[PDB]
Amino acid sequence: HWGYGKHNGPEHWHKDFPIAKGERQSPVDIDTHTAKYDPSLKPLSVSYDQATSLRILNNGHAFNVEFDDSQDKAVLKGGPLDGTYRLIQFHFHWGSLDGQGSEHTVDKKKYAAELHLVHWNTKYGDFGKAVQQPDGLAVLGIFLKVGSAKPGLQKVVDVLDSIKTKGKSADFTNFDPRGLLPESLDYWTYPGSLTTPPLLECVTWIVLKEPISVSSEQVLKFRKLNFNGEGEPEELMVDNWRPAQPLKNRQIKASF
Ligand SMILES: [Hg+2]
Ligand SMILES: [Hg+2]
Ligand SMILES: [Zn+2]
Repeated sequence: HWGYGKHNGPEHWHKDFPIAKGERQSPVDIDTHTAKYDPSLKPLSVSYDQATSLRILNNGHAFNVEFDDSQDKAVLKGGPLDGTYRLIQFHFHWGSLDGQGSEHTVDKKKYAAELHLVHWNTKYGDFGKAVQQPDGLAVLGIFLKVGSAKPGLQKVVDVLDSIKTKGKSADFTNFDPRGLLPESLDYWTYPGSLTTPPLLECVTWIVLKEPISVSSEQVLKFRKLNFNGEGEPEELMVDNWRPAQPLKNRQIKASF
């Protein structure tokens, strides 16, 4: 099935998911000189004090940290959004080398990794219903550069051993996502899509301007994961990123 190799890679996705060549595909290169300052855009409202993480699972293309979204416990509001979006899960995209790994680029610059905090619009009732709407999801994108260690990420780094291969999961309670936010909440926003099949065009992207730094050894542990299931030939989970797509008819707005 789809993956990130030379034979089932992003360049092949269109065959099984024609939307791959759609009008609002993600990710994109953020041209900073062309982005438009929009003064009508409100500050982002991140309310994660009551977040309930549940588990971590290796789904064969990334590792997701899943949260309880049966109530308005960890929500996103404000910015270019309308209403309340509940956090369902967070995951990352990383490279084989520190010079690549992010999906979005800034003036063509690529970061070592990119974090995506996935949220769904509560007037649609469930995640499944949300993906069929134009304003169904909100994804908060955070870049990672290699430098100093990020204290708040080590709990995630330490459990990776436990979910090495596809289909493994581990209890992952009391993880606070607040430890992954940069100091500033300045962002860029545009209408896009999921970056993995089914590539549904139901996402409002919010990409923070300020990256968080992680140590070389923290990113190293990400690179130890496997795309393959247990007892299969080992294939390192590396370069699970989709390259930039054409902006086409869209405008990228800046909150600053
Ligand atoms: Hg997958
Ligand atoms: Hg949609
Ligand atoms: Zn993602």
